[PDB]
Amino acid sequence: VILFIDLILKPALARGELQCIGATTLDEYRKNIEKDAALERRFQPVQVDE
Amino acid sequence: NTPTLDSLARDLTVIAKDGTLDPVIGRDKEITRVIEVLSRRTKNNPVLIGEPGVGKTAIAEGLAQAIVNNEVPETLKDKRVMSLDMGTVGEFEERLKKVMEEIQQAGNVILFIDLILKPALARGELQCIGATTLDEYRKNIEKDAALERRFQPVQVDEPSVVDTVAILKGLRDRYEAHHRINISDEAIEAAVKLSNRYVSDRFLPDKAIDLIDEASSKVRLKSHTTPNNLKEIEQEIEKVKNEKDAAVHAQEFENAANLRDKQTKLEKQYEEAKNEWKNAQNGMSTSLSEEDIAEVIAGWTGIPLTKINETESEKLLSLEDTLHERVIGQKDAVNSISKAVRRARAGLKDPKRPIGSFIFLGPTGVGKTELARALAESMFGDDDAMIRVDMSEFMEKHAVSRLVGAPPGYVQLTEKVRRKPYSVILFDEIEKAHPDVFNILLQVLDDGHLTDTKGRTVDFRNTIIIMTSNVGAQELQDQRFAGFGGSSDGQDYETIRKTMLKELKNSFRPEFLNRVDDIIVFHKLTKEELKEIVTMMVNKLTNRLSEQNINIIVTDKAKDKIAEEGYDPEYGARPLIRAIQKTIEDNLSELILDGNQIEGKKVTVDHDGKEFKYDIAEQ
Amino acid sequence: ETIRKTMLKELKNSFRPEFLNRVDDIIVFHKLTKEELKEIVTMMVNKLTNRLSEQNINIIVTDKAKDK
Repeated sequence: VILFIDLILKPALARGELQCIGATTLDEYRKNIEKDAALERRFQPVQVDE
Repeated sequence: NTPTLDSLARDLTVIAKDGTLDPVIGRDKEITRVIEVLSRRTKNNPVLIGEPGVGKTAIAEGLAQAIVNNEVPETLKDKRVMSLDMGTVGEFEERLKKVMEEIQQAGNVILFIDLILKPALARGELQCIGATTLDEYRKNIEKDAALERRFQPVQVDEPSVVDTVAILKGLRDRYEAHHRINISDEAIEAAVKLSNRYVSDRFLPDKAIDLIDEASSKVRLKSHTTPNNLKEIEQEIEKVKNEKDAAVHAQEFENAANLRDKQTKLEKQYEEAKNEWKNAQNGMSTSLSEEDIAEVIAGWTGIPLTKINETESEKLLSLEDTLHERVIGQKDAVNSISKAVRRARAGLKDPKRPIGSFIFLGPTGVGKTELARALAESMFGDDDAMIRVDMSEFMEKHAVSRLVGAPPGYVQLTEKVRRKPYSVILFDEIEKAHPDVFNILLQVLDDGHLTDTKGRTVDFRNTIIIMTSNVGAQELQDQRFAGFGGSSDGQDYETIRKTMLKELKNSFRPEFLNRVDDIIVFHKLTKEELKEIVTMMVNKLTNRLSEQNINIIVTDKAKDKIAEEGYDPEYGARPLIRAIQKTIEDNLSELILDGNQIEGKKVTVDHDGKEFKYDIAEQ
Repeated sequence: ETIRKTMLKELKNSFRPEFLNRVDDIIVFHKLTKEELKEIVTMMVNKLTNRLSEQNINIIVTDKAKDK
């Protein structure tokens, strides 16, 4: 099952067990994800444009 | 087992023991530094000082690794490194009250923060490792006497490029076994060189591990596709299955036997083709060459793949030929700088001193600006990678804190140069700048680096420093009109250099000019020199009109006619630019605007003496 | 072009000369004369007639009044 979310669940990705495909905006990705070292090496940003 | 601290922080020894993360490679020179400070009686709280991105997080990870590997000394033996997370956080101080009590009672937990607790440091019962930046270290930590005598500053700088090579070799096994790509040894040193050459906003080594991941996957995904052998038969399997469904529900079992036999037969051939295809793929090795490394970085900055693939071997040898493409005339200035620059790049002089250090003297608008732009394109391949700072706005003393950095407490050149280390710095009207500015400029020529108010040290070893001074142009233009029927262009370049050198030091400091390798003086533009400039503009339009496929040819008679109209030695090539636009571009635009009258043809412009005649003919 | 060069150096005297290099062309406005204002008055008369499209009122002003 491929997890899909649109940013508790921080340990779910620390162990590399779940495969979540986020859909959060760039503003939120730099708000509570980039500042956290735990979530920095877990989410790979994908640049999608028009 | 400090239950309170286990719920408000993250343990490092748990991750190190499990081994689920990549161990730190190359930071062996910093693990001993941390334990050395911790063994001190006083000031045993080292602080990781550096810009965020150099890899200060890996310092704590490596320290916990020594416990598992039995490398820590007896004093630090059987200890767990704990890092407090600031994302989880009066009521705020309630949680940390019990956390700090357990640290002292246990005696084996090493605190690690990223900055109530100041009195705790004075007791010396807690061994905390701060991670504040350099800018905040001299603002909030230095101002406090208690914290100054309890925290030991430790500098964490960017590792060398050669050191990064060993870092990538450590992770070779994890990459080859994952992408199934045989990584070549030569690609390790080439990838790190290219990553540092172009990208400078992330430092090392974070830009060396992710660069190979995409390059190796580029050839892995390419080699994992069907080579027009299995897709054709794969569709045949699906279509036959659709026929069978019509042989049952339509009560027509006569064709059911034929479809059943054909479907099974196609399965055998499809499986055989798939099996034999992967056997050859396993035998061959899809190695990752250095070519794929440059492809990934090509799209990040927009630099063409051809420029990146250059080995920088014969570019310096033919530098004079390259610079003459965009600069016409004054060949002496081209050869003077070509021989000077090749000495610094090889390593014949001090590497810290700037590669380029020259002074430009001559009339304005004669082509000095054009020559400066040639250095950026010929060396770095980017025309806009040239930071030009003018001294027109730096005449007053209040502008000294502008090009070096705003003082702390408020809201230029030092910041821009960091993002583009490989850029040409050009100065305009250096003779009309405040004297205090020259103090900072001299430090670049001798030391080679500058530090802003935040403490960050930028590098100027990859910059070319050229100061174009308009002084002494009056003497240069007087020699041209000194003799009737001739000029000073026939005079040797050394004679002009010595005569203008005295005037250069008349208004400038004597010792300042000693650091300049060669003095470059421009010449004047004659009749024949301006004629070739007109040819450059015409060919520029033809190349720019490659999409419209227009062949533009101008007769030599028209070139002379337009050259004399805009002939003005006082300015130079500036008047010629206006003349070309109001003569060639005015009529060229009308033809295109008239439903593309000229397209895939040849257009010739000839001057008959009074006007310009336009001829339309096929190509 | 003759007046352009005299004022071009003045423009870069206070601003950065490099800033004017990026600019393609420089436009300098002239000063209105006596007869140039007369045609401007004719322009405004047609504007009033266009305003009264529903009323369809035709507005005609002699050049004697325009110059006066």
